[PDB]
Amino acid sequence: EYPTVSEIPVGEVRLYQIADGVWSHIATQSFDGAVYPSNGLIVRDGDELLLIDTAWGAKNTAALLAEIEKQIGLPVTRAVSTHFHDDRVGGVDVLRAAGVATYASPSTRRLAEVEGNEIPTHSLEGLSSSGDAVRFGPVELFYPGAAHSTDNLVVYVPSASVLYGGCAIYELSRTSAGNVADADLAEWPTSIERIQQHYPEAQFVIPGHGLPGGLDLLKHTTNVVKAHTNR
Ligand SMILES: O=C(O)c1nccn1C1CCC1
Ligand SMILES: [Zn+2]
Ligand SMILES: [Zn+2]
Ligand SMILES: [Zn+2]
Repeated sequence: EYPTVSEIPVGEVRLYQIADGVWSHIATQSFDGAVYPSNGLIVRDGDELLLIDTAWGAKNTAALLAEIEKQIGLPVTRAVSTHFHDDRVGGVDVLRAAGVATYASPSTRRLAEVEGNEIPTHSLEGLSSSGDAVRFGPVELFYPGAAHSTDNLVVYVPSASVLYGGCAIYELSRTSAGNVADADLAEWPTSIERIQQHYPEAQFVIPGHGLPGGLDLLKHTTNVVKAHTNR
């Protein structure tokens, strides 16, 4: 089964193989008095690995690299952070020191610098307008518009029909909004509609935090965001 928040100690990282050459990575972090799970993605790219998002902190991200070496044994050569918050760029310095080329959109890099978060080194061009898509090796990167943050990207793995929604997509067990301080609530449903229209074939949808599902996670997130909008 998919590992849940209460069975991962803070500091440990679990890997979940979704398909040949596609994994999620799952870590936990304590925030504001609670413990949260957090997901990212690993995609095999020939003899190398592409990493999507850190494991939420330098300590977790070091453990992430250790678990990848243990369970996969291929080198992580590039990493993409899907927005500027610490569950996505926290650990970029660890990755850079290990020889990983770290990437984010110019928007994410700008917002990380303002916030004082770690800044991925390389820039992802071609993603500044809502609906923009670019290929990045074995994945497609998609900017759906502002949602959880103004810079959030989603990631699609065509070989496996895996859609990583990042923090713009909520797991089912989350029925209230949570951290929307940086969100565009007015645009978030429209941005989710763009995801649906661009990846209607997705079979395996991974939220930023918690259990994967199908495309029903998009409807779920829209429902939850609209309820927050109305209260
Ligand atoms: O909503 C998120 O994407 C997130 N990431 C880290 C922490 N959070 C919030 C705060 C309650 C869940
Ligand atoms: Zn965030
Ligand atoms: Zn998050
Ligand atoms: Zn729901």
